[PDB]
Amino acid sequence: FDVNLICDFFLNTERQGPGSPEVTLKALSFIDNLTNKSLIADLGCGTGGQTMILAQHVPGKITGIDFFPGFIERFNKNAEKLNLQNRVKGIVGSMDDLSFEKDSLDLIWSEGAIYNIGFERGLKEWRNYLKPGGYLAVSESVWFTDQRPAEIHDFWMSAYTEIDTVPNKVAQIQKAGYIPVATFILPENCWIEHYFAPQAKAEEIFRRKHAGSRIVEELITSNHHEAELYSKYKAYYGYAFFICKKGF
Ligand SMILES: CC/C(C)=C\Cc1cccc(O)c1O
Repeated sequence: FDVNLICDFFLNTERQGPGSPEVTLKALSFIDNLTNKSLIADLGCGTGGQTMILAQHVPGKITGIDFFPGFIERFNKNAEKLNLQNRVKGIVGSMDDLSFEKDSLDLIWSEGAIYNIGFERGLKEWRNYLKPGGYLAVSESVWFTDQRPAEIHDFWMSAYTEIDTVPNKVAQIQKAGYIPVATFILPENCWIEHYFAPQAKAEEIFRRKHAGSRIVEELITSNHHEAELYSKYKAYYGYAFFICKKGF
């Protein structure tokens, strides 16, 4: 239950990281090679929230993959409420131990999840599953400037060491063999209105239900710390969307 308790929390939240419906569609506005015969993959799909948004604005089949059964379960449940389970199926797997036929995907999606496998690594390894001239759309943590207060910098150095500046993320994408077709930083309501805000609302009902659990206490204490650091340093970092096209 140590792991499930955390998954259980996010099932009562909008998303697990910065993002919003408008941003997912804006990122999508840059993919122009989709058709009924397209094969799309959402890696680290989570509860599939942004997956349903795609499946409603683009033709083709979508396969969500995520490490936690609990998320994949809700993912399919929701997929069924929208009568989409026919072209949108959830599956439990790992971003590194994938089994996609080489050069079979037209689009690889992944919002706030590539940090698990690593930015550069994802680029390198995921490129193999994309058809030549395919699209990889990911949102990642970025530095807005080359200089940051010690506090916010050390914080990221303790969580995600690969957080870099946009120039460097873009450089890597090209080095990996893609063309940086579209890159943009997420707006702030992607952190407040659609993430931290709805998160807080749940923190209350949730904490009482599992009163005493140190796991849930640690979590809530982290959330507030994160939301706090963002209001105090939101001018030094954020989330950016990278739409990369396979080259060669
Ligand atoms: C499960 C604990 C860990 C693997 C994930 C925590 C985490 C790390 C980096 C960025 C994220 O937004 C995020 O929620």
